[PDB]
Amino acid sequence: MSKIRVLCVDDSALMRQIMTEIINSHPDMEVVATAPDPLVARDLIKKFNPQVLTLDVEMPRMDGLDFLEKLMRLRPMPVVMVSSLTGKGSEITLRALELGAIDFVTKPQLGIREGMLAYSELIAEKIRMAAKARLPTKIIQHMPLLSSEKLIAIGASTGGTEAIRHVLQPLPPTSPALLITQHMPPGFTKSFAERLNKLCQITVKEAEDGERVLPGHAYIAPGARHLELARSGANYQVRLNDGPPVNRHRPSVDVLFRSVAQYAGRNAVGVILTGMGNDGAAGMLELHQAGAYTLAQNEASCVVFGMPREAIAMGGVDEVVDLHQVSQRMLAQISAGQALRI
Ligand code: NA
Ligand code: NA
Repeated sequence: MSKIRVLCVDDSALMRQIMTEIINSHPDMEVVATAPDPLVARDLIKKFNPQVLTLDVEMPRMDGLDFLEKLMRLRPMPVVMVSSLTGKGSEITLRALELGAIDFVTKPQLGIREGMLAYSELIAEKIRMAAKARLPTKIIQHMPLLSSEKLIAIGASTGGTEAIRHVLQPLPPTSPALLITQHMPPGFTKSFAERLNKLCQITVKEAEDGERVLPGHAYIAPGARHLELARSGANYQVRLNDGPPVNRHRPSVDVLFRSVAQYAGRNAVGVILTGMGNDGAAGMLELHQAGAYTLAQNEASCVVFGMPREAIAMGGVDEVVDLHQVSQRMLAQISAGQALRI
């Protein structure tokens, strides 16, 4: 088929040429135009009709988030953000994801050759995804507080920051603990957790090694460690694992799902959400085999139907569900395994 038409917006002249070199070197994509700011990009989008836009967050003289707001409103298209591994970049990137950008990449040190080739392969991966991606609050009432043995595990990748936000926002304070692994670099996961916390009735935080796993709390995996459930005596604990990535994933959804299958078993509900790849598929099968009920986000609501698809294909998914029914289905399911207290 034809090459993917990419438009790159970046304030740095060197980056605009770097992106040109990277993207054009791949045979299934090409840079049809570059632009240093949102104004020049506007007319180039109309002239060259790109399929994918890469957008650097830090543009000095203007405001790129309002460009992204207007773009997603009047001409929505796949947008991949390019961010710096900084706190200011993390806040702007998450806000970009709220406005409708589907994914983002962090710039490594491109002065080192291996950082340039890793960035190159990552940029090509996001562009191929973005060309096919689908582009995208009542509090649930009368939820009883269940046993602290009850737990929900959630995994996500591309589109997962918005999917997770839609699932957590209506959760009442009596919701069981949630362990959440979202593919994300270190640092970003802290700002991610902090923004979700301000939007949620439950407490959302980045998971800390050794802390007890409490009802009404969601624990976000840190960007540089595997998040696992562990059992310290009688009580659930967070365990952060600095072991190696598994198929280039740390935190890994598979690792989380397996640890939950092991230490929670039938007292858990597993949820696999939008994202590319197969992370979570094999762990969800262990969860299923341990007696946990498992849900997978359906294709019509996924930005990328990759991770739920692979989980389904592995045979460990009980139920496919639209994103906007996930909150109710997972609460109802985990509640059904809870005997009366009264
Ligand atoms: Na090319
Ligand atoms: Na909160």
